[PDB]
Amino acid sequence: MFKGIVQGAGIIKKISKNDDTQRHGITFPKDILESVEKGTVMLVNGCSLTVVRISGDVVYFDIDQAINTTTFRELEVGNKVNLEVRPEFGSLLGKGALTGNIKGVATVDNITEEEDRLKVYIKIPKDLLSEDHIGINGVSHSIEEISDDIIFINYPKNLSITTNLGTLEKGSDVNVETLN
Ligand SMILES: Cc1nc2c(=O)[nH]c(=O)nc-2n(C[C@H](O)[C@H](O)[C@H](O)CO)c1C
Repeated sequence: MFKGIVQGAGIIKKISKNDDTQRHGITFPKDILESVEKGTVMLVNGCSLTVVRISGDVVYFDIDQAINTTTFRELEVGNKVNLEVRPEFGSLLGKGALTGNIKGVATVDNITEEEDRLKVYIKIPKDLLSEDHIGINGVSHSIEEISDDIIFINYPKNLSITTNLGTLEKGSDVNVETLN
């Protein structure tokens, strides 16, 4: 179990397209890089993945099992991914605890920045509640409202800074974890 609190951003450095599989090499920030090793299972954009290789600051993952239910297949070199390593000495399982099991891909309907808030409206596709949390790209937060097929999450603006939520646009695909 993870908290859905993103600890840093990685930047995709390389992608190997073999694609019912892809290998992503992601540049990690020093503090995260030094806590991981081959075999580390951690969350990348909310998705549980295993470190295959580390060379200097580039941490590699093979996306295979996850390839059909996540955004990785369509990511590009330079893109920013959310990173979270499991709690070191345990945690109290809330609430919005994440498993890293991504239920599927959804799409940003609308984004508005106003009043110290990042308001994010996500359209949930047919084949994929409002008192629950939801994980989006590994960010766990309470749902604000649901209207039709669209879920409204009202994030504090600081999450714009510390996660890739602040790069999202109308039409951006995201990894959704429902809980549960
Ligand atoms: C531990 C783990 N490692 C990987 C991995 O290295 N590569 C991969 O593609 N999938 C892994 N998985 C499974 C994914 O977390 C799971 O397939 C997705 O969350 C489903 O959307 C898991 C659970």
